[PDB]
Amino acid sequence: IINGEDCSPHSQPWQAALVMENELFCSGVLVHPQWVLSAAHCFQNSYTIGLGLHSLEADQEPGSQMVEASLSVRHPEYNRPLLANDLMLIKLDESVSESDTIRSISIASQCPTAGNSCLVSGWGLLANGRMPTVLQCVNVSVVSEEVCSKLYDPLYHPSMFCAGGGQDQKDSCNGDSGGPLICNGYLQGLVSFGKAPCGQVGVPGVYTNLCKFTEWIEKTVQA
Repeated sequence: IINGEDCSPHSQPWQAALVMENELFCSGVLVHPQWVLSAAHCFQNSYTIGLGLHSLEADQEPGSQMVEASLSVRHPEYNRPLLANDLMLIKLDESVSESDTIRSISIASQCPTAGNSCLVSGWGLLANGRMPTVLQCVNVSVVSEEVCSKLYDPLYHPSMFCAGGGQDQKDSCNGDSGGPLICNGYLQGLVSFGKAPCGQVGVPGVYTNLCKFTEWIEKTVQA
């Protein structure tokens, strides 16, 4: 997260950490007591998932859980075309009992509105290139489809939308992939990709356009 701040602890109780070999490589979002939504490009054969975290040390985060998962359902058109449809569902090995620090979030049914202020959170790199010790939060504004489509031509696909890109250089960065973009209290997007370097004036980041996928998400969790 570029030019954000520490989240208030446990203010984003849907945030999931995806870790392997004791290192975070992606986030995800709890969307059901037994299901984490993440970017398909974060796919692994299995996952160690940290829920209820703030720092990444579960022993220092009372109420947190480290759980295992191995069933992934990538979207059936993930990466067709290149970078599109960047979402997958991870089935936890057991349901979590939700709490004030581990809680699912509802997915937006309405598509994003240009100009609206949203929140993105994650443990990815800071403006100084270092990794934060605790979950970071920053506000970014949704950008219009015409701006997104021209800036990311020819890879722009309706499975994508853009947010950020302001002179304030508030943006997502490496390591934030798969984490949430919250708009009006609903899960609107997942961090997907952006042009390098992070935090460029005039370059928004690309987010998975979850309003397009509610049927596939619901059918997958229900099946």
